[PDB]
Formats: sequence, structure tokens, C-alpha cells
Amino acid sequence: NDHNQRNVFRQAITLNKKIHFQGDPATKEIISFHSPYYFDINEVINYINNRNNERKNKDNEHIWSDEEGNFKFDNENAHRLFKENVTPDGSSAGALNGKLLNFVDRLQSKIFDK
Amino acid sequence: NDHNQRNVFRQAITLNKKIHFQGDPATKEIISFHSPYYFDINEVINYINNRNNERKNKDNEHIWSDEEGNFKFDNENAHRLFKENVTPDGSSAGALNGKLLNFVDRLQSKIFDK
DNA sequence: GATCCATGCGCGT
DNA sequence: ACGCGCATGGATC
Repeated sequence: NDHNQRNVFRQAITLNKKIHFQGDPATKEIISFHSPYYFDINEVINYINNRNNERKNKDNEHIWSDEEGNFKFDNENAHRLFKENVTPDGSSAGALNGKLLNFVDRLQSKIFDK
Repeated sequence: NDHNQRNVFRQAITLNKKIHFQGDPATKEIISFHSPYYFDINEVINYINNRNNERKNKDNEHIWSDEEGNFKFDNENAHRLFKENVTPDGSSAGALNGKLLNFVDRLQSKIFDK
């Protein structure tokens, strides 16, 4: 695996751990990658699959359209990339478009392994 | 230092084992890189030599063409790169274009080692 | 240290 | 726009 594939795996897990955590916001902000709370690993790939299909806008940023509407990709508003029914919007390839496709096939081989 | 040379080698062998598998599809999905199933090695070299000649279009997706017609390169169409007679249709060079020429030469020089 | 490889920037059609 | 050429860089042993 490369380093950007390694990075996206951590940003998937460290953020999915935050969303599924149902406590006070104070200890929500101390949640880390090494921290042991529940995270959905199927949505981790769903974050990666969309991060495999990025496309930036004219102003060097990512525009993403979901059933709620077209939204910016930033810190507050990246938690809605965890479902499969999310469509991208852009012209050129994203910062990780086509790079994480090999990372998906190794992950689903691990989960669906008997 | 061989990353791009690594995953194309493991993906070609893993996919070729599912192609030549003649059993129930329940145990076809559990076929992996370390699984002891038969794969034709001349198709594996053909697949890597084909991905040496990739040509991604404007949409950063690699369109190919065989005798049945042009096809997108995806998981279900990745078996069509095992044949030699495929020609790419693309506006620009692919992600692995010209990157595995030395990988193929080292692969062929070892297969015909008596 | 060298080999190998990849990413990038510049100049050409 | 894409292709080729060159340069920088870093991954290892």
C-alpha cells in the first residue's frame, strides 16, 4: 500500500468512530485512530469508494451532490460520504481518483473472507 | 520499491483463478492470491502487457476494444485483458502506460528459464 | 552510495 | 490538449 492509501484509511476510521459515538461532545473531540470505539467498516469502504471517484470543480475543490443537495467537501460535512448513494460533480480527476481502486479489492477480500 | 508492479501481479493471478474455476460460485468469491487454484500464466503476462498499453480517456477511465466491441475496464470486464488481441481507444496514456515494460521482460525471461 | 522508479514541469507538435 | 524529455526526489539494500 502507498501513503495516500494509508492516509484515507485513517481518515475514514477516525471520522466514522466520531459519528457512531453517542456520548458528550467533549470526549468526542478526543477520539483518535488508536481509540477503541465502534465504527462501521462497510461505510469505511463506502468512504473510500467515493474518495476513489473524486472530481474537483473549477476552484480546485470538490463538489459532491447527495439527495439533500450539492455540498462542499470539508471537515464538518464529510460524514455524509459514508453511504453508497452519493454522486460526485466535477470535470477533471480528483486528488485520489483511481488511486484507491486497488485498496478497495484488498479490503473486501478481508471482510468477506470466511 | 515495486508498488505498481506488485498489485498488477497479484490482481492478475487472483482474477485468472476465478476465470478458470469450474466449481460452485460460493467458493469462487473466496478465491484469493494464496489460494491453490489453476491460473494460466501466459494470460497473466498478456494482462500485464495489456495494462502496459492502457489508454485512459477524458473521463480518466481506460476504454479498451476487442472483437466483440469497445468495453470499459472494470471488475467484470477485467477478464478480457487476458487475450492478446485487444486494442485500446483512449485520448491519453493510462495510469500504468510504459511503467511495466521492464516488469514484463523480467517476467518472460523467467518463464522460459529451463 | 547506486539503481530504480515516479511524479512534475517545460517545450515541442 | 498530450507526448516526450529531462530533472528532482526517495525508497530501499
